[PDB]
Amino acid sequence: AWPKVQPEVNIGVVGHVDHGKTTLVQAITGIWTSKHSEELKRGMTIKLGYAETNIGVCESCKKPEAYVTEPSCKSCGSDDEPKFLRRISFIDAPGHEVLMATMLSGAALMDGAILVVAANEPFPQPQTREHFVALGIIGVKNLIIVQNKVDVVSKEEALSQYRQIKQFTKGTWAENVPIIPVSALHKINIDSLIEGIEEYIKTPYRDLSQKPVMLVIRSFDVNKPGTQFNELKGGVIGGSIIQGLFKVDQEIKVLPGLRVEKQGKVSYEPIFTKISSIRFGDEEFKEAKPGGLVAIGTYLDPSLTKADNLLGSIITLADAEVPVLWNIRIKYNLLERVVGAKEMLKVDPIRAKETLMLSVGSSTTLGIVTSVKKDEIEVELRRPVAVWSNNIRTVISRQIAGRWRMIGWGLVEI
Ligand SMILES: Nc1nc2c(ncn2[C@@H]2O[C@H](COP(=O)(O)OP(=O)(O)CP(=O)(O)O)[C@@H](O)[C@H]2O)c(=O)[nH]1
Repeated sequence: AWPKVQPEVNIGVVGHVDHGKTTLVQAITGIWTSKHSEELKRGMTIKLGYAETNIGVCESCKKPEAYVTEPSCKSCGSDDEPKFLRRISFIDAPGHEVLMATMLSGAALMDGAILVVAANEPFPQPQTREHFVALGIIGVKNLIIVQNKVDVVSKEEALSQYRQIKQFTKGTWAENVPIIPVSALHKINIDSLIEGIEEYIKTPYRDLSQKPVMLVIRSFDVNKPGTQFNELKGGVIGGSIIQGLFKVDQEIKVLPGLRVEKQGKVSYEPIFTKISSIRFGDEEFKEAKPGGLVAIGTYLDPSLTKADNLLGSIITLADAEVPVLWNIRIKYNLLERVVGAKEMLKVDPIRAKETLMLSVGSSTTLGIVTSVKKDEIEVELRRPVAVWSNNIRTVISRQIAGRWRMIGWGLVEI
């Protein structure tokens, strides 16, 4: 007997156009976004790739083949049941991680990361090296480099890459980074991969009783044409619990909440409505919590949720220490080189009265720095961020040419 629990952790998977994308998660999980997702999504447009999978490790068997994903501990000559472990969730970027459409949404979700790089591809790959950059900028705790396409080339050439990876990871934040040989469209050493996922990207440490905070990443009016008024419920909220515990029947609010349309000015009056329900993937749960992705039932006017309206917001408890600021101050230390198309450019330090792009967890606001110092500056954002911890991390971007590109990171000071 294996218990049905909500995901408990969250791992993102990125890399160049190097294969397999969704295929690797699929090689670990099953059916999900973004073409179907059942029984979850009844249609959609673009967005990210989400899939959670059970993970159990079999005691009777031998490492690493002892690692399983379902209760069928067959391939070890024993009828014994595994020891139920974790409920890992996987999220990936179908083409929005970096360089295009920066939201940081899923980026704040990373309890770890998998940098996949095809072995048939010369390392380091252009786009992949900038992927490794964001992993240090957004500071994803615990990552692993998975050599894909290992089946394409000899182990010996599979080591010509190993060199280059170790060579690329000389004196960086990741020296003990794992490099896992794995196969794409085929299932080779995937279980060993699991092992590492169970060692390097370990089950996180959290505090059961802290400030419940969820981060709206999408919202939609679930009622489709033909739902009669007598029978319908307020649109749900996407997002993910980052701290604390949420329950049904529990009163919460979203910040900054609803914008105010009056006079010649504009503000934001936070929206107060309760949690109708919880539901992780297929099943409908009872007490939302960190790890994995969730969707919350509500009493809002669906007009408010429809079309990912609230996304980039933040769900917090009915009443709490929830500073919403039209001006922020962040310590920092930016980079010196910006990579991308063609070759890396020379990026100057933050300029005064300049408009930068600030991504705070689930949000991405453009603000103007109203005073610069060495380790710190103040930014006049156009949309009120909803700070909550002196430790929160913001990603700064500057529009060099057409759009914005990551240039540094810093903590919000309050
Ligand atoms: N977790 C959870 N999600 C719910 C619940 N009720 C409705 N939903 C959400 O409603 C969605 C149903 O999809 P759909 O009604 O077609 O809206 P949509 O995904 O925006 C599709 P379209 O873009 O065509 O309008 C699911 O993805 C699910 O997240 C619930 O009680 N719990």
